[PDB]
Amino acid sequence: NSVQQQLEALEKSSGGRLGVALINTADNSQILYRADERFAMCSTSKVMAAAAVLKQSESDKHLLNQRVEIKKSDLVNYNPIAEKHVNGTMTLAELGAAALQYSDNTAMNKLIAHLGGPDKVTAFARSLGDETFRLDRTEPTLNTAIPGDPRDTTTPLAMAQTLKNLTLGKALAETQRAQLVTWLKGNTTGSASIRAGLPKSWVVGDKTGSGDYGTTNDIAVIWPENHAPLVLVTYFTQPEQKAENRNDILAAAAKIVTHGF
Ligand SMILES: *[B]([O])([O])C1=[C]C2=C([C]=[C][C]=[C]2)S1
Repeated sequence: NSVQQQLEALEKSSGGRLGVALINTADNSQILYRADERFAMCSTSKVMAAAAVLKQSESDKHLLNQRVEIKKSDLVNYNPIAEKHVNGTMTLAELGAAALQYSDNTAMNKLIAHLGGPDKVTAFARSLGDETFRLDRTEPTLNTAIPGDPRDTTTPLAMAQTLKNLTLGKALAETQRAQLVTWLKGNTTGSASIRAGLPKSWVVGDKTGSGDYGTTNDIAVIWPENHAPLVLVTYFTQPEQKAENRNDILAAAAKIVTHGF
C-alpha cells in the first residue's frame, strides 16, 4: 500500500480529519495529505510569535534582555514557567523559551502584547511569504478550534514551508535562526507525538499544539544521522467538541511518511 493509502486508512479509523505536509530538503520532494486545508494551529502558532520577536531582535540588540513584569492578573490558564515569576520579571528571551519549550500561555500573550496584538503576528508571517497563516485571538480563546472557523488557522503545507524558512532557510538572520532551532530542540512537550514515530537517535525540534474538538498538532524539524533535514507538519482534528486529544495519531502519521529514510 502507498503512503497516500496508509494515511487515508489512518484517517478513516481515527474518526477525525488528518493533515500532513512533509518536506524532504534533499530534493524538495513533498508528501502531502489535506495539505491545502485549514486547521486550527492551537499552540503551534507560538512559533510565529517568538520568531517575530527574534526578527525584531536582529535590529535591536537590547531587546531579548528587555524585562517584562509578570503579575497575578497576567496569569491566564496554564502558566508552568510564568507562575514561577509572579511579582517578578521575565526577559523576552525567557518568554520566547517558555512559550516554545513548555507551551506557556502567559508567555505567548506577553509576546503578542509586545508585538502589538495578533494582527502583528499575521503581518510578520506575510513578510516571510506566508499568505495563509492568520492569528486572530490571544490565549486561551485561540484554541477553540471550531470546525469551519478560519480564526487562528493555517494549512499544513504553508506551515511546513514557513517552518523550513524559519529554521533552515532565509527567514531569520543566522544568530536568530540558531536560537529558534535551539528553542525547538529543547521542547519538553512532544515526546508522545511526532518524536514517537521516528528513530530514537534522530534529532528533532518541534512545537506541539492541542485544543478543543480534539485538535492535536505538532510541527517538527528532523535531522537524520546520514541525510538532509525533513520538515513535518501533522495536524488532526475531530467533529465533536469534547473529543480526546490523539498524539498517537501524529506518531502514526510520522512513522508512515518517514518509512524509507
Ligand atoms: B497549546 O495549544 O499547546 C495549549 C493551549 C492551551 C493550553 C492550556 C490552557 C488553555 C489552552 S496549552
